[PDB]
Amino acid sequence: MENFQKVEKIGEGTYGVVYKARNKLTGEVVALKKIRLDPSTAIREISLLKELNHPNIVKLLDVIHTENKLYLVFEFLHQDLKKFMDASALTGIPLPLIKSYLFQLLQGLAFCHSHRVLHRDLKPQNLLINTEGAIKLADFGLARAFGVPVRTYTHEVVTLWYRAPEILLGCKYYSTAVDIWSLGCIFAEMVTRRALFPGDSEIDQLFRIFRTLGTPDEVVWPGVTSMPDYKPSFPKWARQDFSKVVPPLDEDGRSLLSQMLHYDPNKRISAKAALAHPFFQDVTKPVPHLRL
Repeated sequence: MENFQKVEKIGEGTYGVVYKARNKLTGEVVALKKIRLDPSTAIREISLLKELNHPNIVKLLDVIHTENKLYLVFEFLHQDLKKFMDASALTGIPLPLIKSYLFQLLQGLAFCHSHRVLHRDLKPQNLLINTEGAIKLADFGLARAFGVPVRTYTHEVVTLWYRAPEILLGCKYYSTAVDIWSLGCIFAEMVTRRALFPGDSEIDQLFRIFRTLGTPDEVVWPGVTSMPDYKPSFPKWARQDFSKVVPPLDEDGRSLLSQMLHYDPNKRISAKAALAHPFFQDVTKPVPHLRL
C-alpha cells in the first residue's frame, strides 16, 4: 500500500481479501481485491476487462501487478443484493424495484455478452446497489481467468445455488446461457424471499432443480443423456407449475422466468430478448430504502 490507505478489511472474497481503501493520489474510495496465488495469461485476460465499461458493470479501475502480487481496484458500492434481500425479508423488495433491478441486470448481461464476456458465477453477493436506484454486476470475466473453486482461501464453501444444469452435468463448454440461468434463480429469490434451489452438494443441487422443473429428457433437452455426469438412474420427477413456485409473480413475470430456466441452454432466452419481454413494458427506476 505504497499507493493506497486501507480504510478497513471489508470481507473475505472468493479469491482473496477485500479492502475498502483510499487512493493516495486521487483521494477516491475504492474496493481493493487481493488475488491469492497457490500467471501471465490471467494478467492479459483480466487487463482487457478495463475496457468493458457499462453503467451496470462495477468499474474495474486498475489491475495492479507489483511485488509479484495481483490487486484489482474497483469502484466502491455501499451494499450488495444478498444483504439488501436479508434486510428486506419481513416485507419483501417491492415489485417495481425487483423489476428495475432485473431490467438493469439484463442490460449489463446484454452488454457483456455482446463483447463475448461471460460471468459464470453470478450470485446476490456480487450484485452491488447504490442510493440512486442502480444495481451493478461485480467480478464479470474473472472466472475464465481463475476458475471457480470448491472452497475460498478461508474455507467458505462457494455456493452452488445459482449454477446452471449443464455445468452440474459436467459440460466444459460454457455459453452466455449460464448467466441467464443464474439471473433467473436470483429473480425468483427476490420475489419469494427464499432461494429457489439451495443445494448443499452437486447432486442435491441437481435433484432440487429436477424436483421443481422435472427430470430433463431428450424431448425437452436434446443431447442431455450424453452429457458427462448424466446417469440413466437419475430419479424421474414431474415438473411443477411456476404458479406454485413463484407466487405472487404475475403471468408476464412467470413467462419470462420460464424462458430464463429452460433446461436446454440453446432454448433459454438471451439477455437482449429478455429486455423486450412484456414484463418490462411498465418498468421504472425507483429509489430504494438503503440504511448505510
